[PDB]
Amino acid sequence: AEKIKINNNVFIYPMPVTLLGANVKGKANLMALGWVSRVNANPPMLGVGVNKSHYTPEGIAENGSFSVNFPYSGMVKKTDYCGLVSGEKVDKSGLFEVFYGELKTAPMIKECTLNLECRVVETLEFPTNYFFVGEIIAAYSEEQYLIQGKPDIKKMDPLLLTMPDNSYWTVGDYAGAALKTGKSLME
Amino acid sequence: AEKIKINNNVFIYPMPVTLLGANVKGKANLMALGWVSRVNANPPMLGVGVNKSHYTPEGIAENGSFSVNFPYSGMVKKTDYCGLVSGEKVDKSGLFEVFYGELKTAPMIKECTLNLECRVVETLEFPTNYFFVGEIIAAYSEEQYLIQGKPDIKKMDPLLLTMPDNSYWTVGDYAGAALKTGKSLM
Ligand SMILES: Cc1cc2nc3c(=O)[nH]c(=O)nc-3n(C[C@H](O)[C@H](O)[C@H](O)COP(=O)(O)O)c2cc1C
Ligand SMILES: Cc1cc2nc3c(=O)[nH]c(=O)nc-3n(C[C@H](O)[C@H](O)[C@H](O)COP(=O)(O)O)c2cc1C
Repeated sequence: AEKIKINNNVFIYPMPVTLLGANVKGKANLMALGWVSRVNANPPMLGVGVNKSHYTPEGIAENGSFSVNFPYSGMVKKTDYCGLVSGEKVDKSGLFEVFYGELKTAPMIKECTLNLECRVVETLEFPTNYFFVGEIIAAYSEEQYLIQGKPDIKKMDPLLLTMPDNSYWTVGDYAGAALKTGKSLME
Repeated sequence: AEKIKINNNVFIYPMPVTLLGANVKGKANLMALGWVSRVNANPPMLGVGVNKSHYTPEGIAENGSFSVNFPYSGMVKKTDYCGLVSGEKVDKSGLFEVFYGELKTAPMIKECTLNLECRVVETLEFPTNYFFVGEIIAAYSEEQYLIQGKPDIKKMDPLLLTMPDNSYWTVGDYAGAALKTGKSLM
């Protein structure tokens, strides 16, 4: 099969599905977020991609903090709703049970399986988006999501996202041991 | 029940599974990469998070270019191999069939399902990792991975990753229409 040139506007296959929390004018906001990735190993840093058109960036700029929150699959609707409406027009502070942590100002979602509380280290600006690089200063889960002290993805049952087809997916079958199977081909 | 604090070195659940391609000293190199995200809508830009201890950043730094390649699930072994061995000591240029694009500087993998050829726009440095921001200037797939010229993830069959438990996963079942199912709560 020959290689075909396609539209340059391609998204990652798949994206994760997260809820991004920020205080904006003292009130908790949440937006749906798929543009999240680790950036730095030590200290542990992630980055978050946010359109300049959204309400959320004002809050992240104000507070220098944000959270990354992982819903389970049964929260699909509330999650999607947070990616359909803006905090500019619609109060999203009441949709979830909100808790705060050490940074005081990054609102986190009680119902989410995992919450990463982040301190803005650097705000990167690109033509249509900010990418807020944050240090993970505290991480929260619950015992029922952990195996040997660490998050277990099957317990979490997180969502996945694909655009512009606009689909949600869940995690499928185990597919091998990472940093392991490749050793089979070594030396 | 109650929230409990766990260790701060937390990865995204799950990560994507990608092969990062660069020329180093005129020779193709590939590493496994889960630290990638889109960073700008228009023009299309992604960012890649790369340890300073790796061989690949030397190549991206030389060339001002790199590629992002999506293996399908049957490629797990060679993919993990690329995440274990460094081009510093082990030549990885022959592991896969390599093709180049418009830039002629960023090596892409024929066997992969989707190849993104990227021009570095901005390079950031953090204490242990570079963060290279690239513009997607060319994107390559095959008819067999496409619906109306658009990648279909089930045809692609890409790998997912979780760490530090170090598990690969594939994609599961359709779970709803994004930017749609949530319309009910309005
Ligand atoms: C599943 C999903 C993922 C999304 N991911 C992002 C993203 O990564 N970055 C972004 O800027 N917008 C993203 N959006 C769109 C925003 O969440 C949406 O416009 C939201 O209403 C912004 O909220 P706000 O105005 O209160 O900040 C996503 C939407 C959906 C439904
Ligand atoms: C599946 C998996 C994902 C990985 N993701 C990243 C990553 O996102 N960033 C990074 O710096 N290293 C990552 N690594 C580690 C590098 O891929 C690995 O150290 C590789 O051997 C580097 O090779 P190089 O020295 O030729 O660049 C990953 C490893 C595995 C197996």
